[PDB]
Amino acid sequence: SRDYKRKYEFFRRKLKKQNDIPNKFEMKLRRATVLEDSYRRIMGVKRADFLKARLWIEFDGEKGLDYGGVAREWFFLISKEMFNPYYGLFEYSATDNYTLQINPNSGLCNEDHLSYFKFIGRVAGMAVYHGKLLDGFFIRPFYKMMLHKPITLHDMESVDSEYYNSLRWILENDPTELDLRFIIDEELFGQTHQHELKNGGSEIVVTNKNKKEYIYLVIQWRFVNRIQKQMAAFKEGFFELIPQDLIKIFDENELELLMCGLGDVDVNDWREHTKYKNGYSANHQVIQWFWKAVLMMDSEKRIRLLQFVTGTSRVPMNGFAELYGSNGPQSFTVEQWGTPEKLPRAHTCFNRLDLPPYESFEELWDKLQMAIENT
Ligand SMILES: CNCCCN1c2ccccc2CCc2ccc(Cl)cc21
Repeated sequence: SRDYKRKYEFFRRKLKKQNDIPNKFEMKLRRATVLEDSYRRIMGVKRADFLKARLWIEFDGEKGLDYGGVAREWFFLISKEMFNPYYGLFEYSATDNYTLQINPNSGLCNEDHLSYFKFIGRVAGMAVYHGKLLDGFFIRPFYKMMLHKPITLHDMESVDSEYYNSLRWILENDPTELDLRFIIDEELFGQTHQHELKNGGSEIVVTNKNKKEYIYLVIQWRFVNRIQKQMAAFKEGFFELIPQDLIKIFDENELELLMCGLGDVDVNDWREHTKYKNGYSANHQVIQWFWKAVLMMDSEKRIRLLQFVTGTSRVPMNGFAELYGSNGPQSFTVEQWGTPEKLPRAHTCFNRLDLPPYESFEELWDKLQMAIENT
């Protein structure tokens, strides 16, 4: 079979170029109104295929800028807007998570929400098509729905561990005596909302004969049932740019990396293939604090730290042992530089972090985090 890199090459090979299209897609936008201007342009095109031409984007009448750079900025800005839970289309999957899911009540907020989701799908599609990234991390069932993969009990673990553990107990033990019914109780606005999982659900006892169905219905309720039209609209837009059959060569981890550049960073592998300069070593107090910091950063923050030091967010295949710098093989590097007063600096050409010898973990935490959020 093919690993991720070979799959991606294969994928691009099949993604043929449109010839029956204008040679560029022109889009003039104002920053104060990027979302509305982008929506009007991208949903107004005569043919979705027009969006496959070279992006020719202009902000606030600013002429004389590299159209390649402007596009990348646009994908960033439009992501921030589209995925902002304030608009009510997406929401965080849990109070303690940073991953996004489709808001079941998206329609209450926005009568025209299906066209907004189709638009979001078109833009996601445009990112994949033009080799750019969306800035946003979705829950794993989002990616699976895109790929028409079944949502499973396991998917519930990454999103809600308490719930996952309860359904798993149900799967492994006879639940009959608990006298559970085919209903779901959701806590909202200081009240309990009960929903029947099937007709007459309240009077149907969960047992070993029907618990596989119970679990299926609970999972569909949590991730699918209430957001079918929304996701259908997103997929419609997405598939106007990327043939659905082509996207199927990827699994859900590969797809997420493809679209959003996010994934789980093996800090162990990162750690073992780091080099040290000018006094630093694996056992050095400051270094011990560095790895302590990295270990307690979110996957998002780990990625962005990697981005800061290397210049890119991509984690090399076969791990950090094969990381490249600017002039050949160059391991991730931490060098002692500067006094504790200044922030850490990055030499991207050498994948090198210049790290002052801070005198406290919390100071290191503060200084390192400050440096990253500028990138
Ligand atoms: C009240 N409805 C809000 C609609 C959200 N929306 C916005 C946001 C700001 C300004 C205009 C609009 C309408 C167009 C639009 C288009 C796409 C998306 Cl994703 C959200 C929105």
